[PDB]
Amino acid sequence: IQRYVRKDGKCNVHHGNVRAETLVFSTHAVISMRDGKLCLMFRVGDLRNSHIVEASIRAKLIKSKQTSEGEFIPLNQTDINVGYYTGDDRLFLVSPLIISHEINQQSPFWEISKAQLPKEELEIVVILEGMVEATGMTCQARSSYITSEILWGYRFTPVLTLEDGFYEVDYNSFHETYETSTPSLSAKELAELANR
Amino acid sequence: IQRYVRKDGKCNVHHGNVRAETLVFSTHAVISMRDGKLCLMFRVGDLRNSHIVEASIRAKLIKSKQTSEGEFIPLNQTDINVGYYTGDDRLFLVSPLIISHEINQQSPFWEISKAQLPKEELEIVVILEGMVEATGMTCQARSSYITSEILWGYRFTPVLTLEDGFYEVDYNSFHETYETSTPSLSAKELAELANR
Amino acid sequence: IQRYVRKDGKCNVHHGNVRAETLVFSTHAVISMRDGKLCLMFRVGDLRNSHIVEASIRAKLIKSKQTSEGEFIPLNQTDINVGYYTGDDRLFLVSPLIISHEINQQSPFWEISKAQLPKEELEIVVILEGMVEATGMTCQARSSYITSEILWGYRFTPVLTLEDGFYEVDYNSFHETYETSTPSLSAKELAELANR
Amino acid sequence: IQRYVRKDGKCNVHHGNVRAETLVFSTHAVISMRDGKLCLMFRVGDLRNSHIVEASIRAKLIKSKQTSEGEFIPLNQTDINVGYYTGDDRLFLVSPLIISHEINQQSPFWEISKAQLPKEELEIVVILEGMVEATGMTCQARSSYITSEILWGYRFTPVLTLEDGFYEVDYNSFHETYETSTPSLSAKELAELANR
Ligand SMILES: [Ba+2]
Repeated sequence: IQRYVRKDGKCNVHHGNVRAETLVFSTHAVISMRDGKLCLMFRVGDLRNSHIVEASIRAKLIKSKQTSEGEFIPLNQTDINVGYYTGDDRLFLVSPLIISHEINQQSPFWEISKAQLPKEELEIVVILEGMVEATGMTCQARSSYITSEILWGYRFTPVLTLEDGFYEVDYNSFHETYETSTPSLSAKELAELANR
Repeated sequence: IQRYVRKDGKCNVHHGNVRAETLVFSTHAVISMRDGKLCLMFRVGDLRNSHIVEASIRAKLIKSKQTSEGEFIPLNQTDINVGYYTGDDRLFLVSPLIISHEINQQSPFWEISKAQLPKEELEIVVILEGMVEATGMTCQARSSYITSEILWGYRFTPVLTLEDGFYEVDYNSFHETYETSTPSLSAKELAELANR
Repeated sequence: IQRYVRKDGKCNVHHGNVRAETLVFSTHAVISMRDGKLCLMFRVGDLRNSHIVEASIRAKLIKSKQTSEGEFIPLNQTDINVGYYTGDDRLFLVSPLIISHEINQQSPFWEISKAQLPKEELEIVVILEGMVEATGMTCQARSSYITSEILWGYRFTPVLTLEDGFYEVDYNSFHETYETSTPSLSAKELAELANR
Repeated sequence: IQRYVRKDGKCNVHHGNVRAETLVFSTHAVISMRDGKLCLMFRVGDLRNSHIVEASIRAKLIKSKQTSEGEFIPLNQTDINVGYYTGDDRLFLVSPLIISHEINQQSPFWEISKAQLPKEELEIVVILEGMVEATGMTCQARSSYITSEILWGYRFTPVLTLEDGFYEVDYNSFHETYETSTPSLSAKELAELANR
């Protein structure tokens, strides 16, 4: 077994790195099953020449809404769960990671099917926050996924390969995704159906 | 659909901004229903020429009290829930936001009606904390709402409009509020009544 | 009603302050009832000439212990709950505050009576952490309470008084405490007794 | 009773310290019972000549996996619970500490027995994060434990001794461990067995 991180803390990625260049999120996001739960996932990249300490990820849902009392909220924000409750939003970014938001009863996508999706008017803001080790300072990097940019029933291509006691990232594959069998029911719908 | 945040992370607000000037909270706060829950809301502004990273909001209730054992606490503090449990207190401040505190059993306003309000001796301290991107440093901004400054049964006027592929903020409307039909019972009272 | 914090964020404490000097905890800590719950409380002071942003408080229990399997832990640490779950450990330090730890089933003092106390071999480490506004940097301040320094059945004297539209702190009273009727049973004991 | 931390905040460790040198984790990690729960523990050292403020610890499990739907995740990460929920991951590092992760239903080691262990292909990444008081800046220190480096049924040797009103650390013992009677069943197995 070849290690990912060595005893002294130095990682075994990007052979001959030196741990501005900017961080990248995948251009699209995907939705598909993982151990029987429907998930939304987007890929967040790393920085080729330094770690990001106290790194964390969050997401906001931007969607205008009307409260049952007629109050209309343009571009309302609501937090999307991507690990906050278990500290899985506290990232160890040393290679591109697939962030996953399980679509459960408390997710805003709970009632959105595949057909329902391209009709909805919404945007997901993805915000990475950490301290650039080398730089000393607090960075923030943002990106955005609009409806048309969320691909139902796809999955992210892997980019990680072990080569000669070092792990290397084929950054070409970063944004690439492939298709997989995926039900077109809504999370909610899937849940009711399984519940009988 | 015109985006709020572009793929590269640059927002589409305040056409031709350059992302000291000071942040502003609304002068008053309002109380009114949102999807059948009574809420207290105050508006928190943004900074016209920079983001605030790791931005977060909290509120303290200042009200002198007497413990059942006679211990009198002058200006006692207790935390007001404004998203802490779900990370909705972690703000993405790129335009004035309405912060909302749902008045539930664990809120201090649970037993305060409309008539009861102007009688109570209390103050809400609102504290924004984040890192000014441009400046590098940790800022804090504070404000305060006393009883007379909490308007029962009102709502905040919207200030957000889409113009020419950019969203613009009519800062005149920032502090302005309007009236809406709102029961004058206390949260607690409303709850009991609905519970039968 | 005279405000504690003004609309522009400036507080109304310490008339003519300018918002190194060091922060002070009370020399002793006290234990006594608050709304029918037994509490341990110590007082944490403020800094006369600046705020402390992102201020937070925590406490550690240092007590050597033996695991049921004979493993002996010298000076074992375990966290004492002082608001962590509700964000009441996130302080708004603009005048000396009484920090309170409710002694419940999950507290380490759950089974410690008044008589039992002076026999136990333990220490409470109190750690304040925040960013000194003026200084720019992250401070930490520590103190410690050993058994003999925890006064059962006392309460903290108030130090806060309103004078001429400003609130002033009689720093003489800071460490002073007085006595109050307080049962000498353990929290656990009190609980069982009330439970019948 | 000789104190660990003095009233003024100065600790009573490392007689004549001055509160780069690098922090050290133990070379191995151990698994063994503590009050009837099976735990995984590794030791994290302190820094001989300065405190680490806002110090915190986290751990990641790196293990490649296949989702029930065939999606294969190379070097998947998942957070290991080491105090996050109760703030026991917020460390008071003034002498080497044994960090403990209780192996419960939500731990990834729930179904891993002693025999099962050396077969599994996994790695634990341990990440300390804090602010070096003297330095002003945010540090991160990392280490790693692979299967062969996790010793089933051992415990950490104590290194802490009281000498002349000061506590001293025999840094020789730091990495040393000894054996203890320890069941070779999996946590899960132990649980089922006790549940009847
Ligand atoms: Ba920080």
